[PDB]
Amino acid sequence: SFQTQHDPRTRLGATPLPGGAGTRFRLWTSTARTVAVRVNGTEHVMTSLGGGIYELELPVGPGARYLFVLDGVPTPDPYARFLPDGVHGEAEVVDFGTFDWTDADWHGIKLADCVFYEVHVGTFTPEGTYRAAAEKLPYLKELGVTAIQVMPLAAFDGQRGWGYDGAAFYAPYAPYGRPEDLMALVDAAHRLGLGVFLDVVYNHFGPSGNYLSSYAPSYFTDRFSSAWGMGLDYAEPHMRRYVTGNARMWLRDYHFDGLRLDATPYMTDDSETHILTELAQEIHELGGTHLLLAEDHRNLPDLVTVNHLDGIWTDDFHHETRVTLTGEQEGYYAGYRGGAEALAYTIRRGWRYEGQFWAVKGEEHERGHPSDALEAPNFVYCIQNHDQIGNRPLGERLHQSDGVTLHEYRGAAALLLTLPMTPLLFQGQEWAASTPFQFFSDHAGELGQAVSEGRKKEFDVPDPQAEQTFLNSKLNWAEREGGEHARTLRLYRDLLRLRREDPVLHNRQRENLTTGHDGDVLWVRTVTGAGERVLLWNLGQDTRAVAEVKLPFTVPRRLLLHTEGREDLTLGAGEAVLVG
Ligand SMILES: OC[C@H]1O[C@H](O[C@H]2O[C@H](CO)[C@@H](O)[C@H](O)[C@H]2O)[C@H](O)[C@@H](O)[C@@H]1O
Ligand SMILES: OC[C@H]1O[C@H](O[C@H]2O[C@H](CO)[C@@H](O)[C@H](O)[C@H]2O)[C@H](O)[C@@H](O)[C@@H]1O
Ligand SMILES: OC[C@H]1O[C@H](O[C@H]2O[C@H](CO)[C@@H](O)[C@H](O)[C@H]2O)[C@H](O)[C@@H](O)[C@@H]1O
Ligand SMILES: OC[C@H]1O[C@H](O[C@H]2O[C@H](CO)[C@@H](O)[C@H](O)[C@H]2O)[C@H](O)[C@@H](O)[C@@H]1O
Ligand SMILES: OC[C@H]1O[C@H](O[C@H]2O[C@H](CO)[C@@H](O)[C@H](O)[C@H]2O)[C@H](O)[C@@H](O)[C@@H]1O
Ligand SMILES: OC[C@H]1O[C@H](O[C@H]2O[C@H](CO)[C@@H](O)[C@H](O)[C@H]2O)[C@H](O)[C@@H](O)[C@@H]1O
Ligand SMILES: OC[C@H]1O[C@H](O[C@H]2O[C@H](CO)[C@@H](O)[C@H](O)[C@H]2O)[C@H](O)[C@@H](O)[C@@H]1O
Ligand SMILES: OC[C@H]1O[C@H](O)[C@H](O)[C@@H](O)[C@@H]1O
Ligand SMILES: OC[C@H]1O[C@H](O)[C@H](O)[C@@H](O)[C@@H]1O
Ligand SMILES: [Mg+2]
Repeated sequence: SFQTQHDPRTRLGATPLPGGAGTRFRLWTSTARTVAVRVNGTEHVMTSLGGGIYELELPVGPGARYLFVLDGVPTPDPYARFLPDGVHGEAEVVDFGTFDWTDADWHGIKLADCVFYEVHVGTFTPEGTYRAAAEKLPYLKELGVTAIQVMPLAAFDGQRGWGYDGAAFYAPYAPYGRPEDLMALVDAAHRLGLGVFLDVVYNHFGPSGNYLSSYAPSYFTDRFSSAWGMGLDYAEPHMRRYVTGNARMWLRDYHFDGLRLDATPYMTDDSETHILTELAQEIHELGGTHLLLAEDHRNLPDLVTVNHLDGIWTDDFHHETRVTLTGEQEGYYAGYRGGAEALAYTIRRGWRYEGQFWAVKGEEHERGHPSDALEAPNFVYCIQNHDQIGNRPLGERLHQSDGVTLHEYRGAAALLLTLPMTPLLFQGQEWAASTPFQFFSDHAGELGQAVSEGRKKEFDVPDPQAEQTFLNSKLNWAEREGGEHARTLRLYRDLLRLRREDPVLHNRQRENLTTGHDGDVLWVRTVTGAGERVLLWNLGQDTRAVAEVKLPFTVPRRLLLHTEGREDLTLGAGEAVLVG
C-alpha cells in the first residue's frame, strides 16, 4: 500500500508523448512571472496549471534541444535527461523506450554475492568513456569481481572530475558518452553476469550548473548548508521527489542494479518519514531486486533496520588496516591503534566504534552504536577506495605509502577477500597499479582558481585543475602483464576464485566467524557445516611458523593458499595463509 508519488503523466522535464505526438514539457516555479520553453530556438509560452506547475505539449521528438525561459532568462532544465553542451546549455529530449536491451534473463545480484569494483569512467581507460570501459568487462568477469561500482555520472562542469560536483542529476555526463552508450555498458555487463551500481549524491549539488533555485528557492534551505551552497530541503516535497525520481530513473531506465548513496549523514531531514526511508519505498515500488547502500560514518544500524537500506560502507576496517601497515595518525587515523589485536576486534564487532568516545581533535563525541543487528553482508569493507586514495595529498595507493611492502599489500588482500563481509576493490588495486588516483577538477574562472588555492591550503600538491593531474590518474593497463603487477594480479584471481568456490568461505554469518591474535599474528576462523578455514596474517617484521602460533583450537593442516606461494606453513613478514 505504499504508492509512488511519481506518474509519467506529470513528470517534470521533457518526456516523450505516446503515439508519436511529441514531447510534454513541465516545470515547477514558485517565483517566475512569465514562463516559456525554447525548443530548437523557438519560444513557446507555457500553460499555468496552479501550484506553480507549468506545462506544454509540442510535436517535437527525441533529439529536440530545449531550455526554459523564466522572466525572459534562458535557464537550463534541472530535470534534463542529457546536456550535450554541458551544464549551462540546452538539454536534449531523451526516449528510454528505443534502446534494445538484451538483459531479460538478468535478475540482479544479492548483496551477499557482491564483490565490488569501483570504476571512475574518466580514468578507467585512455578514452575515458563508457564504450571503452565496456571492452574491459570480460577482464573483470575473469578477474572474479561481480559488481561494478561506478563513480557519479550526473553532469558537472568541466571536462573531467570525480563526479561529486554533479549538478544535473538526471543527465549523464556528456564527455563519457551519450545515454545509449551508458545503456550499452549496463547491457554488456548484464550479459556477462555482472551487476552495475551507481554512486549518487543526494546531500549536495555542485557549485556550477545547478539552476534549481532559479525555479524555486524553496528547493533549498538556510537552516543548514552544503559544501557548495544552501542545504537540500527535504521538508519540501518537490525536493524529495527530485531525488526519488532520480533514483527511479537510474534503476528503471538505465537498468542499474543498485545505488550507493554518498554522505548519508548529511541528508538532513526531520520529517516523519525520513527521505532515506522514502527512497527505499520508491525504488522498491519498481518491483525488482535493486539494492541501496549508504556511505555513512555514524556506525548506525538503523540505516538497514529502520530505513531499509541493504548495507553500509563502514570505514573502521579500512582505517584499522591502514594504520596497522603505516602507523600514520593524522586526521581520523588518530582514531585507531592498528595491529593484530585491534584488527581482530574490529572484525569481531563489524565496526569498532559502538558508542565509545571518538577522541579525534575537532570531532570529539560518543561515536557509533552496537552492531549486533547487522549481518556480515551489511558491512561493506575495503582496503582502498576513491576517497582513501584521493584524499591524500599525492593520491598514492596503499602499496605506495612509506613503509608498506608488496607482501603486506598482498596479505591485506587475502584478509579482505576471505571475510564474509561485502568487499570492494578500487580500479587497478588488483595489479598494484603504479598510478595515483589524485583529486582533479576543471572548473571555469574564479571558481577554478579557488579550487586550486583551496587544495594548496588544505595541505608540492598536484594542482587539481591541471590536466596533468587527471592524466597522471589514468590506469596503465599494459603494466599488469609484467613483474610484480602480474604477481599481484595472479593472487587476486586466486583469492576471488576461492571466495567463489570454497564451500566454507561461502559463509555469510557472523555467528560462524571468530578472530584473535598471537602477538603480531592475526587469525580469522570460519566454521560451518562444510568445514573449517583459518586465515593467518603475520603483521610482524619477523618470520612466524604456523605451528608455533598459539590458538584456542587445533589449527587446520591443509595449505589452501599462501600469499607468496610458499609450500610450507611459514609466514614471512607481512605474509598470510589460508588453511583448511
Ligand atoms: O544474481 C546473480 C548471481 O549471483 C550469485 O552468483 C554470482 O556471485 C557469486 C558470489 O560472489 C559468484 O561466485 C558467482 O561467480 C556470480 O555469478 C548467485 O550464486 C547466482 O545464483 C546468481 O544468479
Ligand atoms: O544561477 C546562479 C547560479 O546558481 C547555481 O549556483 C548556486 O548554487 C550553487 C550550489 O549548487 C552554489 O555553489 C553557488 O554559490 C550558488 O550561486 C548554479 O550552480 C550556478 O551555475 C549559477 O550561476
Ligand atoms: O539513535 C539512533 C538509534 O539508537 C538505538 O538503536 C541503535 O542502538 C541499539 C542499542 O542501543 C541497537 O539495538 C540498534 O540496532 C541500533 O541501531 C535505538 O535503539 C534506536 O531506537 C535509535 O533510533
Ligand atoms: O613505535 C611507536 C608506536 O608504537 C605503536 O604503534 C605501532 O604499533 C601498532 C600496533 O600496536 C601499529 O598498528 C602501528 O602501525 C605501529 O606504528 C603505538 O601504537 C604508537 O602510539 C607509537 O607511536
Ligand atoms: O571515517 C571517519 C570519518 O568519516 C568521514 O570522513 C570522510 O570519510 C572518508 C574518511 O573516512 C573521507 O576521506 C571523506 O572525505 C569523508 O566523507 C567524516 O567526514 C570524518 O569527520 C570522520 O572522521
Ligand atoms: O548460500 C547462502 C548460504 O550459503 C552457506 O550455507 C549453505 O551451505 C551450508 C553448508 O555449510 C549449510 O549449512 C546451509 O544450510 C546452506 O544455506 C553459508 O554457510 C551461509 O552463511 C549462507 O547464508
Ligand atoms: O581481554 C583481554 C583480551 O582478551 C581477548 O584476547 C585473548 O583471547 C583471544 C582468543 O582466545 C586470543 O586470540 C588472545 O591472544 C588473548 O589475549 C580479546 O580477543 C582481546 O581483544 C582482549 O584484549
Ligand atoms: O543519529 C541518529 C539519528 O539521526 C537522524 O536524526 C535520524 O533521523 C534518526 O532516524 C537517527 O536515529
Ligand atoms: O564536533 C562535532 C562532531 O559531532 C558529530 O556528531 C560528528 O560525528 C562529527 O563529525 C562532528 O565533528
Ligand atoms: Mg605469543
